[PDB]
This record gives sequence, C-alpha cells and structure tokens, in this order.
Amino acid sequence: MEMEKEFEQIDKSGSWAAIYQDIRHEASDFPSRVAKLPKNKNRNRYRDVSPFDHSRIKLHQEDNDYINASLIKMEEAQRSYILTQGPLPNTVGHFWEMVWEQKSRGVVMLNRVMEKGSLKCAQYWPQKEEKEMIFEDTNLKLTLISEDIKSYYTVRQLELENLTTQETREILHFHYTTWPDFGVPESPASFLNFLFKVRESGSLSPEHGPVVVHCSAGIGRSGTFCLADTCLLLMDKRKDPSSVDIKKVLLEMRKFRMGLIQTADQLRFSYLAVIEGAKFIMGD
Ligand SMILES: O=C(O)c1ccc2[nH]ccc2c1
Repeated sequence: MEMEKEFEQIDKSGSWAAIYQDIRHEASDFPSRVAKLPKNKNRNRYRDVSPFDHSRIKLHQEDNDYINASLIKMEEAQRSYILTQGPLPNTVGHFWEMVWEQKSRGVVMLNRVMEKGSLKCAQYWPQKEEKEMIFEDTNLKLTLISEDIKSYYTVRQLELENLTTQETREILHFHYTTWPDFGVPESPASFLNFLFKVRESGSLSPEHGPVVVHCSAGIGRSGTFCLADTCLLLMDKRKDPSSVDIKKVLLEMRKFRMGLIQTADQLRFSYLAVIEGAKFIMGD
C-alpha cells in the first residue's frame, strides 16, 4: 500500500512535524472580511478561526446573515460538508436556522460540552423528551424523540419544527463521545465504526443537504472526519486507488476552510484511519 509505506517512511524518519509544516506553508489564503466586522465579534468562538468570504454559509435573513460555517465542496468525490464551530450561547438559534435552510439530515458532534474543565460549546439540544427547546430569535422548536447510547458514541433522533410554517423534519444527531482530552485515539477502529454509522443513515448522501460537522473550533477533529471520508470514497471510485494522495486532498479542502487538521498527531491519525478503512475497499 502506497500510503502505508509513506507512513512507515515518515514514522521511521520521525518527520511528522516537517510534513505538517509543509502543508501549513502551501495552504490557501483568502479574505475573511465578513467574519472580522465589529457587529460579528460575539458570533466567533476563536479570534484566529474564521470562514473565508467565498465559501461561508449565509443565513437567510436581512438583519445579519453571518455564521462561523463553511461549505467544503469536493468535486471529484461528489460530497459536500458544512464545517462549523461549536455553537455559542448567542448562536444556538442561528445554528438550527442553518440546519433548516441548508436541508441537512445529520449533525455530527466530535467533542463533549465540557473538556479539560472548560465549556467547549453550548448545550444546544434537549436532554429530556418532555422538556423541548424553543429558539425565539429564529422561530424554531426542537424536541428529543429517542436516544441510543453506546460505548463510543450516542445517536439521537430529533424533531425540528419551523414554527412559521408548522413543517417538521427528523434530524439525526451523531455524537462521538470518547475522543481524549489530549492527543488522538490510539486506534482508529472506533472512529471508522462511527463514520460508517453516519454513512449508513443516509446523512452524507446527495438526496439531502450537506451534513453539518463540528468540534470546538470546527477545523481539527472536524477536519479529520471529512478528510478520511473523502479519501476512502476516492479509493472506491478510481481505477488506481493507489493514486489517492491524502496531502493533496487536504490542500484542496483547505481552499474552503482554513486550518483543517490542527496538529502533526491529527495528520498521522488521519493516515492511520484511511489505511485501516482501506481494508474494506480491499473487498474485505
Ligand atoms: O497502494 C496500493 O497498492 C493500493 C491498492 C489498492 C487499494 N484499494 C484501496 C486503497 C488501495 C491502495
């Protein structure tokens, strides 16, 4: 396997840091002027993580159309993802407005509400069937329908109601609950099992709007999820699966959102996930 001998060549040489900095050096730089307007300061979790103007998701309202979210459009793979930050106390209603407007079927959450003793995102979904949430600023109602709690992830069925039209939709919440507070998982087996559960749901498929993916900033763990998916899809589709270059896929994705893959360890974990997942592209 091409990728695995590169991995072994990089691992034996211990050059992960050097490969990673080469990506950072060649990555696209595009303007983010809307994200930096003074009226949007409380709509951004981190001062150094902004959506590019060319690829940002626009909210369908005349007041202020801004959300910290980007459309990643992978032309050859025929997949689209929205990557966004963990919602803030004043952006929970914007978040559900985006899910409604973009016709998403799935939300993928790769972080816990509290990590390292600090809050990484708002409690943006209801925890009990009989205690629904109402977002008065965007005129939406959200109800917990069911909850399936497993060892590495939880799947929730949610009902989102547009209170303006009384239309309802079923949204699936895929919550990966065991990514460690520091570093990356030791094995990618549970991450790959999670990705195939999202795929089987239909959430990644062209008959729906793009899946919404988030962690705290929406670039690290979120980056890893969409890079592994797109690389495995390209191996399925091409005559020479051995032509799939993970560094080139990552630079293509970084034309649409800055900073995807935050550390040299997340880059190595991404290689490991694609290598292991590839076994199934190898008819097993
Ligand atoms: O690198 C390779 O040799 C190779 C061959 C077949 C494959 N199918 C999916 C990945 C892959 C790599």
